[PDB]
Amino acid sequence: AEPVYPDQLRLFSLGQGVCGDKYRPVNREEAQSVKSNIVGMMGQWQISGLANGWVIMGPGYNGEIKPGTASNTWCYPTNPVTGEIPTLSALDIPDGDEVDVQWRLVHDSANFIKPTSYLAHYLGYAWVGGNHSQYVGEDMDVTRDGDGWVIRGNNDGGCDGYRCGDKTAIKVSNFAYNLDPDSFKHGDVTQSDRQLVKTVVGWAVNDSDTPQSGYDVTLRGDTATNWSKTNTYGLSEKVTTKNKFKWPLVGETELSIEIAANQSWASQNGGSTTTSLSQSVRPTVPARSKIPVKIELYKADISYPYEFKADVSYDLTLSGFLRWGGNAWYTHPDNRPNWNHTFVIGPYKDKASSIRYQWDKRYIPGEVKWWDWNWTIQQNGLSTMQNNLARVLRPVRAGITGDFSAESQFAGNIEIGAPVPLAA
Amino acid sequence: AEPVYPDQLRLFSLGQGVCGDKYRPVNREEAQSVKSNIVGMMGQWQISGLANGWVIMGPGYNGEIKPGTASNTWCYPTNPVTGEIPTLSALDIPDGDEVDVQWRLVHDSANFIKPTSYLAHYLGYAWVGGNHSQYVGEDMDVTRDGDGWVIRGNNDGGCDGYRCGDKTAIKVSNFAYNLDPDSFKHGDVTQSDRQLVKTVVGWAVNDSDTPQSGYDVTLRGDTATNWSKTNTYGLSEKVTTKNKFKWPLVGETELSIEIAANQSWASQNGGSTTTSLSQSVRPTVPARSKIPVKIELYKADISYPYEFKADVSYDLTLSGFLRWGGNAWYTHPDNRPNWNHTFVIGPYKDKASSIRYQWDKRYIPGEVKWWDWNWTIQQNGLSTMQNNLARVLRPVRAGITGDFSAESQFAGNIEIGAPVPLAA
Repeated sequence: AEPVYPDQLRLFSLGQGVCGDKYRPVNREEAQSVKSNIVGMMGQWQISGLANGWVIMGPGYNGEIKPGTASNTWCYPTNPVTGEIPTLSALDIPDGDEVDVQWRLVHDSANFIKPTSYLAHYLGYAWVGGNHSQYVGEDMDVTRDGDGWVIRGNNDGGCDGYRCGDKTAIKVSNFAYNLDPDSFKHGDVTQSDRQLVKTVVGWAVNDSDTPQSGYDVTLRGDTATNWSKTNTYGLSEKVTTKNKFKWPLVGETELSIEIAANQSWASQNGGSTTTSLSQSVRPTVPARSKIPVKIELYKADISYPYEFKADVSYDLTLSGFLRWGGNAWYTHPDNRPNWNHTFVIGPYKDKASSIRYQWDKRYIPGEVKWWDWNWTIQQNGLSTMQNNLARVLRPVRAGITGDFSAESQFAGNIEIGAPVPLAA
Repeated sequence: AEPVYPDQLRLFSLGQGVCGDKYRPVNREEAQSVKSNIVGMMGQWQISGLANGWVIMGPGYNGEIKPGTASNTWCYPTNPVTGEIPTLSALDIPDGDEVDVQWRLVHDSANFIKPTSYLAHYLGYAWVGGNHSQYVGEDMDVTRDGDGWVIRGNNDGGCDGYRCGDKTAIKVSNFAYNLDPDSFKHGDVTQSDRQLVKTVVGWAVNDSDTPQSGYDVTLRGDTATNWSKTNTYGLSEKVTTKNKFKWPLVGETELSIEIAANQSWASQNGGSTTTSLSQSVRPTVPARSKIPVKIELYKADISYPYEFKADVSYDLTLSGFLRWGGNAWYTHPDNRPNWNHTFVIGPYKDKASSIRYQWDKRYIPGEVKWWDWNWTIQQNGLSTMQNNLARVLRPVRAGITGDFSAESQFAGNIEIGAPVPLAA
């Protein structure tokens, strides 16, 4: 009923359905689901015990599952562990030009070069390392090629081994920069002093013999409030947001500012919104007198530095010849073929370029069309591959900074002046 | 980890990783990043010491970096200095016709001719100077050619040297004029006297036996306020602003005036906006009497001279033959080829025509596709090139003046007249 991950299966040679601690016999359906793996994990004429009086036979028997019994039995953890790839803390790159950010990314040995090199090594790529070292991911030269980057083992000096000198190459390209609204941060908030926006004056004249309250001067209508933004390092020209979001509330003044999706961050450097504030003055004027009235509207400015984080995605191409001894390609070629494969480090786009999709669906033999990650787990272990892929898929975020300003706080002043006799 | 600028590296011949004051040994990764420069800065079979027990070998060894040790060692400042091109104070040209502004720009020897001449000289152009002087950028003739300008060393009289008479030419063209809203300035502000815009009168008649307050006369609706602008010298026909901006607040009266981007400044010489002011009169009329009521609306005019600054950008083409001894083109040709290259003095447009981009990315050998600025630094020094490029890239701003007027201040008057008996 539940999915079965082949890496957790193990054969106990103890007797009829014995298994070990926290290990239970495997049933017929789970067997059939992972028959390819299980039969590849046993001898040609070997016969092993399943649950419910069933047995699975070796490749010589064509992997038949038949009712029977045997002295050994395949077993599965009663408390299986999830093999999901851990998500690590994001790697933060300081804001800068696009090329500078890429340069800082690809020259980080611990976080980029070594993880990708070890991934290529695990997948079966040959000569992932330079001649001046015997360890994977060492003595690697980084070069700028076109709009992308190439990391390749140094080939200077001599080398020993078959086709040594055909070093594996790791190519980075197709950089894209999203934007995370939730990553917003701001510096010191500066609020300017009240500034007089406009003023309207008037006179209320009463030449009658009784006081009059029948006056009304009203100032209303939409008042446009403008907001402005600046960009610092020029990477913003490539930054986009997949979903429209509102500018975050800073202080206690909400600005109805919308950032459009699928548009350059550097193109949206200003705008205006509407606020409706109305004021009115209705004086009571004594007989034979005039009263002056005034309505004033003031604005104020709020400004602060801003910093967002742009998620960085790219395309990682591994190019080189797969090792004869063992590689992770599902056909397991043994002719040392030249091979190129592109992964998309970032959001899912397709199954072939998605490490996470292939890793998660490794319990479905029919979905294994590119890489056999179960083979990698068997060769190197579950934890090792988990950590390596977590480092490879570690989120990378580039700073996006600037300055922001907006006319937000609005104030009013309504004045009824002293009466003046009409004799004037 | 951090970028390494080759101009700051220096070889100490002292012993095993000695270096000098505030100078540390260079590691393997930084070496590999700037290997081309470092290996070009050493002898064919020379061997120099890196950090962590590594050594870098000369061109004869093909620039190999291998674990080892040597009696000398490359070293890098522990407190590196930024080689960024300084930004100087803007050069202000008085407002005038386009041709006059260009004429004043290109005839400024100290600010335009000599800097560009020295830039061409540093890049390796030959004969940047006239025959009547032995110094660069002297005895240079300026001529109007089509819609652009040409500065070339005077070729009158005799000359000594190979291909003397093939003087280098500096061509200016492609002038563009932006506009900086923040550069706004205004002269003396003139406010006119209140002028009666409109008047509505009425009668409130009460033929009953009790006082009546049930009257209301209301004057409201949008009131169009017009603004006008004049242009003085005719350069405004070419002036445009990349971003829409609001007319600055002058005095304490905000005018909702928007200047459209990508449109001629001289085409936007007026407009109108809407302000909503409403007045009402609700008299209390005594029995058997009539009262006259009046509502008046007045406007006023605010006018002042205005001055903005238009940032001037242009295309600077250097044409001439590169010196055999040494030039800054990345291929370092030695056949004295005729060569033409255009820089864009102003906003970035492309890598090839951007001095700032090439200068900043000089630590990436793969981005060095046009000019080798590290070669210029080695030949002439960092400070010299910094100052020369700052003068070349010095911002230039042309005046844009005129007169501005707008109907801004609005006033009202509400009058309730004296009662008149109905016997009349």
